[PDB]
Amino acid sequence: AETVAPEFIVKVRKKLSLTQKEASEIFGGGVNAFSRYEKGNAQPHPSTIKLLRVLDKHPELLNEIR
Amino acid sequence: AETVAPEFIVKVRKKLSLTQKEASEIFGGGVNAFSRYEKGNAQPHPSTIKLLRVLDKHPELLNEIR
Repeated sequence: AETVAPEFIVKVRKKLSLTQKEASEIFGGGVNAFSRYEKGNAQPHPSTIKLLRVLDKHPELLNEIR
Repeated sequence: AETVAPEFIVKVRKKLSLTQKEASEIFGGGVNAFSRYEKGNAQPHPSTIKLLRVLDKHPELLNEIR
């Protein structure tokens, strides 16, 4: 499974001007998902990692998914 | 949770020239994930749905994630 640095998750979430709660709602994983991901205590779903990588490069795509 | 038609999943997977096995590896969900999704017998992760919607519009983004 592709892995991801917790710091990368924080970076992209903040670039998108999302709260942890909002990110968890949009990307899935349950209410406290991003809180755990950003502490390195859970692994996001592979699709969450890949979607975050896409959004890091093309943040305007948030308007297509939110 | 946003829902998705099984036919949409098939459409995007085939547009991307992926097998069910390849899609399951790239997007996650386990080996038989797409087999189940395309029969309507499991719900993809929210990030999988959103990433498929992005790829339907911008299929070239497969090169950023594969």
